Amino acid sequence: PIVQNLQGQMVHQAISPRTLNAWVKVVEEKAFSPEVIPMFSALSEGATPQDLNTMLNTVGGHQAAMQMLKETINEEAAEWDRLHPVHAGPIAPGQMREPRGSDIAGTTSTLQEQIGWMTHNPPIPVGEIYKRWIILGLNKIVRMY
Ligand SMILES: Cc1ccc(NC(=O)NCCSCc2ccc(CN(C)C)o2)cc1Cl
Ligand SMILES: [Cl-]
Ligand SMILES: [Zn+2]
Ligand SMILES: [Zn+2]
Repeated sequence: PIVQNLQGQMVHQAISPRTLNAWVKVVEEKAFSPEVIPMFSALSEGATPQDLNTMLNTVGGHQAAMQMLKETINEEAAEWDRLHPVHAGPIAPGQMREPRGSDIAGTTSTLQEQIGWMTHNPPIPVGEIYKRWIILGLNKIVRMY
């Protein structure tokens, strides 16, 4: 995740193993319950897309639900691309590129790119956008029970 230190410096840290442990244990108990969503949010403050994928990777023990979640993510990514069809290059040299859907979902962007977006002034909040997609997916599943 990205944390803000006392001088206002944004600092990246790898995801905590204790956070992953808690997430797995949560999901063991509340997998198809509405509580899984606020628990996911509670455990992903400042998360990068890479962090979120690491979290999802740890609970990949149920195809039907994870398959549903991945389908929702792909749907939301396609929708992003429809609203933001990316350009061949950035506006000028030195500028970051605008993220595609797969950049937001962390499959075609590097951690360094994610950090660059998230620590931009103001932030290009790719972790929060991805979180929204994941939450839409989790909501589908709890309805799917
Ligand atoms: C969102 C999410 C929620 C949960 C999980 N994992 C798990 O549920 N593992 C335990 C498996 S339950 C077993 C199960 C399969 C089907 C049914 C219900 N049928 C009888 C309708 O009952 C992963 C994600 Cl990604
Ligand atoms: Cl990376
Ligand atoms: Zn452009
Ligand atoms: Zn800028």
